[PDB]
Amino acid sequence: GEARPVPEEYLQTDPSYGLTSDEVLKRRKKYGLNQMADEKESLVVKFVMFFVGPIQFVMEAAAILAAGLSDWVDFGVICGLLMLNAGVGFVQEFQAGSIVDELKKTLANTAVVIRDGQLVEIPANEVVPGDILQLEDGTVIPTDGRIVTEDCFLQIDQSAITGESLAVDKHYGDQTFSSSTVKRGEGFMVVTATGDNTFVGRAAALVNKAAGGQGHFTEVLNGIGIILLVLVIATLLLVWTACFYRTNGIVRILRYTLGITIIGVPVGLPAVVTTTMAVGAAYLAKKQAIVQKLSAIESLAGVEILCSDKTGTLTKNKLSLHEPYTVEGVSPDDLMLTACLAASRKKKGLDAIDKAFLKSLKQYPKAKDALTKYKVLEFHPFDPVSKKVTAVVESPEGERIVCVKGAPLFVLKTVEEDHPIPEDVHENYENKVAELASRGFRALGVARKRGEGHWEILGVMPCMDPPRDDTAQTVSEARHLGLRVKMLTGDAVGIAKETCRQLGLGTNIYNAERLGLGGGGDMPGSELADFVENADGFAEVFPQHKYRVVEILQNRGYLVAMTGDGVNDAPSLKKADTGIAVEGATDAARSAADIVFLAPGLSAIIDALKTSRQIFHRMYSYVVYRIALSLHLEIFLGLWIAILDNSLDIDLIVFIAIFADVATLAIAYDNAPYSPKPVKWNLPRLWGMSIILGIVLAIGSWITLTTMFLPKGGIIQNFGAMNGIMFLQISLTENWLIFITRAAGPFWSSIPSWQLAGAVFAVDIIATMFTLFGWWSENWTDIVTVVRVWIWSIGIFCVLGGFYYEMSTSEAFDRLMNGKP
Amino acid sequence: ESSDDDDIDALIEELQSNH
Repeated sequence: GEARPVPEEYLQTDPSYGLTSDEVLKRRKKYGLNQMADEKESLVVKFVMFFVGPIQFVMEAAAILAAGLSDWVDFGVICGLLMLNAGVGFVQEFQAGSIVDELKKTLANTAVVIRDGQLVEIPANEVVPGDILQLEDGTVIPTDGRIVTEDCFLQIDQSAITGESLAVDKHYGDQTFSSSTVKRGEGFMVVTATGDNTFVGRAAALVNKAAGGQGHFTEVLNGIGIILLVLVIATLLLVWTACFYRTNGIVRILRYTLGITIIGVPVGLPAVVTTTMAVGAAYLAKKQAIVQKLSAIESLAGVEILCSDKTGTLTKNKLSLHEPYTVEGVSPDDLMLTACLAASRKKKGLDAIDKAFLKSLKQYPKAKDALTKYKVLEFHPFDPVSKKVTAVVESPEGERIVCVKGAPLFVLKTVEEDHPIPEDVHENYENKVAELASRGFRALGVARKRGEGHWEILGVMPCMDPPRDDTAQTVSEARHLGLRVKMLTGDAVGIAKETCRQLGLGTNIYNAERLGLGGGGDMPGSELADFVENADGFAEVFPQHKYRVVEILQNRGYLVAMTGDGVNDAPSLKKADTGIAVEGATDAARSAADIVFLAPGLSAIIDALKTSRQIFHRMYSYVVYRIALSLHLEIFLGLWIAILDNSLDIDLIVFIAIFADVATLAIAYDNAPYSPKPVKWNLPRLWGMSIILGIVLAIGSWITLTTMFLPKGGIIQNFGAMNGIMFLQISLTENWLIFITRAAGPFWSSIPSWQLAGAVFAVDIIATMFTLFGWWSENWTDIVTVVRVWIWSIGIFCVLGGFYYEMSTSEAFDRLMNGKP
Repeated sequence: ESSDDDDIDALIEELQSNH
């Protein structure tokens, strides 16, 4: 993070001669190339990484167990499931990264340097510290440096770094940054850093540092998987105690252990969750939002703070004019016209100010129509000393008119030096200039003169970063969704405050450096966290301060999304639970942002929020379903093995797992309603609901089983096989539990989608054929027995519906499970 | 000199096309 400072001994390069080729070679050897390390991981390593997870290790162990026990169907199914999961995830993330590699545009970099006393164009990678680089109009600065031309005035656009869409004026001795564009002026700069040492270089270093960090979704999933593994180990301990106490054979013990491990560990949990997230990602891409990391979709569901860059994300990147102040008797059309005649008329080489004036002319038809009729005679461009552009023009009536556009105070002084202004006009002028400066507007005073007449001052033209047309409707819609919008920016406190006031945001914008985000503030940690939490934004924010604010907000338990465009933001994009790169973001920021917007503006964050909440609803429904599944079958089979030393046939257990997984894969397309409030994993409530549902299912299955021990068959009528019947009843109730967990209230309230209903019905049909034809069962079963099983399963399903309704709507149950009273 | 480099009205229309 600390830039290795190039000693000043190496920077005293004579500008008239530059560096020598031998010196170039030495410095290249000592400091390497001017190219950041572009480490991007490997595809095979990533495909392998998909298998590296807590649940995936337990399934690898289970597959090894199946291979050892010669149950090749078990091993083959487990490996097929694992490869399907990894393939789905890898394919989705490859599709996502293809877009990132697609919108890449930055290339054709060539720096013009003084070497051996001659100007030579070299590739941007060959520049070395101490070099003398030529800065021209439009030159993209490749390396950080310090200007060395004494009588030099540069205007350099640093929006890519500090967010400022406004060309910073740079003089002799001022620092320049890589990737900044020289909007005006000519000069020479001595290089001071290269590669990773550059400001952009250090930003990319922080990006590649945070790129190895895990996401909140993954930690929640890992916790669920670890608790399920703990429950499985408890059930295996019970089973093994029971089996030992019967002097049971090792082979029988290992077969039961394989059966319990296959079911109690959620094989398809990562797969179905990733598939739901991938379908949601495709929906977003249709909504013009491209998700890089699927986990970010979950994070964007529970995100409660959206930290947005001011410039390029919340605002536009054009120095747009606002309502002009006019002196009495001066029409706004007249002031627009006069400001325009004091502008360059050449299509090439237009300044930002003149460009904004010309663009605002659309709203002033009289000025537009009058501009063409005036013939420009002489034009004196922006002189930094007098700080005013001047234009001597000839009117269609033959009158010569001098127009001036400069600083409000300089133009006021120019007018005063010719004739005295009324005091009232002077005070109103200065008061409005002060208001505009406080509001952060870059005011531009305007004046004219007709023939030999006196100077007429016309007024002031504000010039600020305009809010994007679709931002207020997207900063109010986000707030309607329980989301708190906080601005972060490098612009001055005043400019950020005015932009917030114009966006409707809060005005409590604090200078980030002064509040201590840099670590130098005496404020205690908890007080700093509270200030960060309640502050309405931060101004003069360096990349490290963005990272610090995001880190503090995350440490307070908030899921934080963040938006930005420059590499400077990228550390906060990757650090935030949901890094959002807006249109026009740099390749580094895009590679750091978890979601990349492909259309201009910040309008696609509300559809992203809704779709993320729908995805979370589907994922939560599936997770509750599967935890209930695991607890149900763990309890049932563990007690069955402990009590009667017998368990459901291993093939039927494998098929139960396959059926549950494949039926749930269709949850990804379910029409889950969106939550109105930001949604979090209420894990204690989730686990309580799943435990109760599992106990109810276990009781139902145990009643069904114990009906078959009677000498007449009980549930069996005429004839039937116990293993097949238990398989059928288990499959039916387990499948139908999904219709229960997916509903926000009574299970009939949300009509099931046709994809999920058809999948569940098909699995029920296939289980029914399995039982009827006795596949991997002792014997066929009578059809009336199957009908009885179906009726019993329907009853258990209604019981589960009552239980889930009561538990879900119960605040008291939630309090009880969460420890509260 | 770059003198015959004009017709800004075209530029006027071109610039605010984002409307």
